Amino acid sequence: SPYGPEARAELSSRLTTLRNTLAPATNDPRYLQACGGEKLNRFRDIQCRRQTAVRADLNANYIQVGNTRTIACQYPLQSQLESHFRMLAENRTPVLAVLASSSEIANQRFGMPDYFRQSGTYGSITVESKMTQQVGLGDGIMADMYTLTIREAGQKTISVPVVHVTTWPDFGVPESEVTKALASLVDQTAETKRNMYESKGSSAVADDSKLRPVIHCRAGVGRTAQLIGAMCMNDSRNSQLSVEDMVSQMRVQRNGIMVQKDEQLDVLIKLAEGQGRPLLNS
Repeated sequence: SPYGPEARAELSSRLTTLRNTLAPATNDPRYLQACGGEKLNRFRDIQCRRQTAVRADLNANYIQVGNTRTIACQYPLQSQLESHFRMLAENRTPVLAVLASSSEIANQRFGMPDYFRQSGTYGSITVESKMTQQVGLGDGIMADMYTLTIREAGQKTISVPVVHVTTWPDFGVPESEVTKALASLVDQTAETKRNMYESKGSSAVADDSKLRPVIHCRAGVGRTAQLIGAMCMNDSRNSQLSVEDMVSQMRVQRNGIMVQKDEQLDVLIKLAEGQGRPLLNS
């Protein structure tokens, strides 16, 4: 009953009503708008909340679900790489979680540049990528990890840990287990780099806008929201936080598309069932 079809139906009903309310109007004052015709959104109907946008250059949003603070964004366009790299550096990014598969990134048709697996120069910014470890997430799913070194003249050189899931598991208990393992890997990697900034007295630890893990799949609303929800349940502070809560917070702070597919909500429902966590608010 607490995780049966009736509870699922009421949860879906509330999340659907919220998506309709968050549906972007033409030149919606709630959502970021492109300038001069420059392509801001990788997808037309997947836009960026203006209250929580990290930069006017990017489709990226500050998101805090419960006590978990992250940044959810789309895979940066080619014209956004310099501003994207500037976001990661100014953020002191403790971990960059790339959820696009190696097969999708390599496909030129999708326009997802390979910006974290190779050296390059983008504007006045120079990037160097070095591959570190490989962490198995279970079910044959491997996570390639990289140390991303961002350099800009006059700017502090920033290293950003990267967790890249090369392939995605099939629906079911493989996906919820892999998502559970990925959330632990992203939390651990972030906690190590954040502690490093803390041992050096970095003022970024006192800024709520900085030191936030950055997560993106392709549009930043599917696997990204699935991972962000798995991470707030992994956080000990977020107890009794319902699935209605975290999906509502993810959608009010980015767009009503967060958790786009039933399969992705299904993963959250199953993880919450594993914790005895409520789905609905009383």
